[PDB]
Amino acid sequence: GPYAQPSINTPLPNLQNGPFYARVIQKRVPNAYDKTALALEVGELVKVTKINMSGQWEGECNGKRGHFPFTHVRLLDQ
Repeated sequence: GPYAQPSINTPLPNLQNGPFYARVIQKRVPNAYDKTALALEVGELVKVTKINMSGQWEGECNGKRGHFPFTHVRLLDQ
């Protein structure tokens, strides 16, 4: 199965390997009180604990949580 195998496409949270990473090539530096926004910047990496269909997931970055779309991230599919 897709376990660290054919990429996350339209899947329920934690499927294959479970998480992935996504290199944020453009983000804002927000706080988790802002919705829940991931505090990270360009060139950083996140581990999106929350996986979904449309690419609008929740990231978790070494203790920061939040939710940011696929619009400006590069996924390190697992």
